[PDB]
Amino acid sequence: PQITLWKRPLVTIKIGGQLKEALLDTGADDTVLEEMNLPGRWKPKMIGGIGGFIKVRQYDQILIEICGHKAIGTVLVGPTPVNIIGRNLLTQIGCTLNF
Amino acid sequence: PQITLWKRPLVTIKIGGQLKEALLDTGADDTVLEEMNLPGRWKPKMIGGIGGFIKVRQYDQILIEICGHKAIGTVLVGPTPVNIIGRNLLTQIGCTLNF
Ligand SMILES: CC[C@H](C)CN(C[C@@H](O)[C@H](Cc1ccccc1)NC(=O)O[C@H]1CO[C@H]2OCC[C@H]21)S(=O)(=O)c1ccc2ncsc2c1
Repeated sequence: PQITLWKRPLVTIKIGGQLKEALLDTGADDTVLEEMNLPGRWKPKMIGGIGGFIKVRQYDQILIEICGHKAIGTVLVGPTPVNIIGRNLLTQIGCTLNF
Repeated sequence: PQITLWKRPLVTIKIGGQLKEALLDTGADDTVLEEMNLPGRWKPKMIGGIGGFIKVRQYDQILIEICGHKAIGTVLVGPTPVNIIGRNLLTQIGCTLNF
């Protein structure tokens, strides 16, 4: 599909067996999800943006389904105010910017 | 153009007569640029990101050219980690997400 940017580009995703709303975010290197209790091993990480840094948990090889398009990669979990789909998964679903 | 996302979507912009590099950021409502001198009046404002809120200078109706496309709108100037072009100007140049 084609998503205009009049409004936040929020879409439904499926991760860890849950449905959630997330931003398709070309400004995010990595994918960052709101606090959730995923199983498996993780590594601590810190990621920075406007206002400073937050501490997140890095999970690897996590399956996410974005508007029916499957993707698998690194997902960061932490106290973000919004679920963010970053470029590491946007490339996997064939997402491009066009103007 | 069609921009893929295996690399950061960095582009050259012209603002206040000066060339700068900026990130096309579909996850940003607003356009926030690093500290710089801009002509015209401004008002203090606050904006929040992943790490908290910062103080910015708000310049309204600023001319800004993004890869040869003209936009005129609000530009926030402050301690952002990177120059970001948000949806308020991405819409003006006709940018959409496609997958
Ligand atoms: C340094 C480049 C930008 C700031 C990076 N950000 C993604 C950006 O889309 C962010 C994503 C975001 C969106 C909403 C709340 C918090 C973060 N939006 C944002 O900060 O926008 C601000 C400016 O417009 C306003 O509207 C939204 C907030 C304001 S981010 O969320 O901090 C982010 C995401 C993944 C990531 N991986 C490594 S670093 C890193 C940083």
